[PDB]
Amino acid sequence: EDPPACGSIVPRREWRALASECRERLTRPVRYVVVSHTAGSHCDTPASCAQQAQNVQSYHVRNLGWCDVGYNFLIGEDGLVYEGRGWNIKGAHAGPTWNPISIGISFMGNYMNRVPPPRALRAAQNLLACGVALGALRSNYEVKGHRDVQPTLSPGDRLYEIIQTWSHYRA
Amino acid sequence: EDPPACGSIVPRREWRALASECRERLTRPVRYVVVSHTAGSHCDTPASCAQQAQNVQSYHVRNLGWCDVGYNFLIGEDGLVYEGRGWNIKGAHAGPTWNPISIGISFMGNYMNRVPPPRALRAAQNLLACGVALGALRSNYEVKGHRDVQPTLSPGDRLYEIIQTWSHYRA
Amino acid sequence: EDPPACGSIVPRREWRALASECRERLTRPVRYVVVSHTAGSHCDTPASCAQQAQNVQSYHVRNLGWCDVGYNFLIGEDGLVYEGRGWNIKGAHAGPTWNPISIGISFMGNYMNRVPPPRALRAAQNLLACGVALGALRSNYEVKGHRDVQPTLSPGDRLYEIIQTWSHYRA
Amino acid sequence: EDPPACGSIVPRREWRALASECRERLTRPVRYVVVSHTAGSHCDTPASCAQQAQNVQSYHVRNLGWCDVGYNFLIGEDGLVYEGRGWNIKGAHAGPTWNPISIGISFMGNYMNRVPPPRALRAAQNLLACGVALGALRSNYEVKGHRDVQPTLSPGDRLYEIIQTWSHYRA
Repeated sequence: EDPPACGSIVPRREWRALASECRERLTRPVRYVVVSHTAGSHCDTPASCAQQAQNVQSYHVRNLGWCDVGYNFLIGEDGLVYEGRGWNIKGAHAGPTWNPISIGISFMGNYMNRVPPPRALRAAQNLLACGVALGALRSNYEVKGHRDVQPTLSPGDRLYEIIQTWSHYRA
Repeated sequence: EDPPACGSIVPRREWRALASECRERLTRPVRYVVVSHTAGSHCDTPASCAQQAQNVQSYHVRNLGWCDVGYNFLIGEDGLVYEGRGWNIKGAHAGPTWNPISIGISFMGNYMNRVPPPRALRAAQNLLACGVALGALRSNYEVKGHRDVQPTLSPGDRLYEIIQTWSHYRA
Repeated sequence: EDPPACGSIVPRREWRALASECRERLTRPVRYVVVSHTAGSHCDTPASCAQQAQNVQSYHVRNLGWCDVGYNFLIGEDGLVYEGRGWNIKGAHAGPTWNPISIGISFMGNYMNRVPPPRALRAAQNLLACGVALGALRSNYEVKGHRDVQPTLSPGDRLYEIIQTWSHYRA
Repeated sequence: EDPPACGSIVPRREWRALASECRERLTRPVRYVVVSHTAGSHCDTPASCAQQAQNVQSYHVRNLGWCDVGYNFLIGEDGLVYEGRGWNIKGAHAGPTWNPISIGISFMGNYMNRVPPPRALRAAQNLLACGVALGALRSNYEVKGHRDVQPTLSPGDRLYEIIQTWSHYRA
């Protein structure tokens, strides 16, 4: 019955993604969101960012044999959100104790000592709002950094430092 | 926060806009939404699209002497929505009959023999969703094409073809 | 015509409030209002109510060592509103999830078996109308009982039946 | 190692706890213990209580949408201790400051003008004895009353006077 006003995702078909092989479903609503970086190249145009989208989905599939790209959603510095596993499918991104209960969104780039552009941040913040809108995320959603759920520098020092200032970031 | 789930709009601050000096308030709800095309050059990256937004505004302000870019919102092929006069300051896009009752959104470029990428069309359709969500737009909002309201060759044939598709398009 | 034309709040120095020490800021407009009750003694005179206000303030500041009384506004059965930490400061009234996105207004007294006098109710409704008139509260703001966001019998079975009857009540 | 036999707690599972979604952790050895009361109806048979324990959790997770019942343990007039969020997971019972450094045991009942039966008191002090032996509580933990750290009536008046008596109670 209910769409409260969503957000605009670049379909898999658009960034030319290999078909997903995953069947494991995330149980809806989800309470946690885990933010990370791909520690890969950055892209600032819709065109390069679709390339970036497929290179990451390919390390993940052709080299680690996962069923699809690890994250549920990706984020480009071009201000757009590329669709990964989406809101419904479980997705390898932060350890087995955390993959079944959270959504993983990953900024595409390495923000160890670089900050994402205001558009990247608006992209993500608005995505979560759409999530709450469809009811795929619960309004009590808690945003957690990846370093907060496992021994990794992700999502990078300078973007980590930033997500902490968000309304939903929890201890 | 543009209250609700306000679908990622690039702010005036960000595209380096000149201060609006517009004073007329839009009467709320804006039942009609008129689509047009600047009939100017187009842009596919956000960088090129900032500077394209600037161009449409200086022309409107320095040359025509208007209080600000005539459009409430400008859409780029970079798939982003650029803020102009916004949801409240009234626009200069369809003449006096329509200007005080409709919100006007323009696609950057001339769509006479060119189609806008689905990201542009997505960014537009999703911009109206944040419109309703805000109470800026009646949920039962009616989309008109420029031609429909004025003696004009815009949105451009191609873009006009498409908006007939839209569920909210009107006779 | 249209100015503030807000109701009439008894300011801090009028009831000898110790110096606020709070520095955290609510960002307006505010979307939510959480109705609480003090669960203490009630009062029906400007004199006794200004006394009550102070007790409640001290318990919260020396006993618990907080930076000021916890609520943003206190309603008295005398028919007046006692300025709590006001429209602009983040105040401790309903957990770390709501405190930053809501206004806490406590109805001095205990309302499990007791109804507040019309005065009280109007003092509270008035205060809210006023809050919108000032752009402190979002116009479509929502009212949620204290027990609707935290484990507590607050506001009192009887007051709770009352606020549920409001147009902004929405849980 | 030396058995530490204090365990005589009813598992989350003998009273049918819904699965918890909480994942934040207390650091052992925990220094503080906060005694609260549920302010709800009490129970005195292990059957009527397991119900009550489910009733409380239902409120916390289904209305307030919390990841699980907020207290770490619950005592009943039945003389039994109910596993809540247990010894290692951070509860939600006394606010942002206390939650991280304390355990919240809470008596199931309204002890405003009632005393809890001796068996409940025994079960509680025994429960604490447990914590120290397991190494979960510091050998010299400090008991604090719910109202001593937050604006409320808990642990109930007569029960508040009773704990003020204990040897680990502190200012």
